Amino acid sequence: HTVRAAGAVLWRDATVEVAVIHRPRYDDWSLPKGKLDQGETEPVAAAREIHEETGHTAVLGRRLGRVTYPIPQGTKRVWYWAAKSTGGDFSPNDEVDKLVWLPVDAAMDQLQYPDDRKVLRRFVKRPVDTKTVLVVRHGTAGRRSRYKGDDRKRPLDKRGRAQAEALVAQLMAFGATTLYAADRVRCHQTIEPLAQELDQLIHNEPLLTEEAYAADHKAARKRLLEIAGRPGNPVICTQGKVIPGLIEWWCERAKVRPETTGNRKGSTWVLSLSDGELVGADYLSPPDE
Ligand SMILES: [Mg+2]
Ligand SMILES: [Mg+2]
Ligand SMILES: [Mg+2]
Repeated sequence: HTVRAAGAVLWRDATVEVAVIHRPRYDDWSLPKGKLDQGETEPVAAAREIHEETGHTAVLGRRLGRVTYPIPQGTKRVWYWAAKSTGGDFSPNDEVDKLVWLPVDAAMDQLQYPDDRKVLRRFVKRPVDTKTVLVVRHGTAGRRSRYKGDDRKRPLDKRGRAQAEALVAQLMAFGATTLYAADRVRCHQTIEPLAQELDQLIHNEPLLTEEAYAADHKAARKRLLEIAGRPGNPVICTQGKVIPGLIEWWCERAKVRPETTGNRKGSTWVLSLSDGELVGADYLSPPDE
């Protein structure tokens, strides 16, 4: 088996301080992480584990890489995020008995595992006070038909409806506040469960269908940057042919390396921006993968 886990560098203002935890099971100093519970995706598991271990709520930002090691059960795979504390404070729990807030240099010395230190080096390499654009490929929606129009009305299938419900907690982990969808039923439907959770309208985006993208790709780019520039953390749901065109373009101009790549239905690209520049592009699997 591969056990799936998630962790973070939890940080707050003043340079910046990060949280290092102490665990009595091993008498060690490390970054918060834990295992995914049933039906959870990594971002959710990170936020939960940060709250359980540290007492802090937080909003995830840039992904900071992956750590993999053997365990009795097989292999543990831990994905890490940068996480801005949004409040709270620590008190001892069974897993974690002490927590210290340390500037990065002092954290680096406090952390006993080389793999943690590597994560913290990734954290400091780029800005961490970022805003976030969440580009989502619509969920599964059955078969393309022979009628012209790119099936404007074709709905999510059962699996896709489930993928949409699963996205809510995942997108909320990144502080999603505003909703945008290409002018296709299946794109809207994929973020309607989030819309219900936030109680918010979805802005329709005819410039971001595959049709419009091909006819005027420059209009789509311009619109994406417009959406990105507004306050808040926008969710933009679009189609398969649009996404790589836009992401690959934006990564190449910003000199951003995506550590993973894909484009499955119900996947999310977490785009981190600092000062309006892209500093990260993180591909997340569909929640039922
Ligand atoms: Mg833990
Ligand atoms: Mg834990
Ligand atoms: Mg746990």
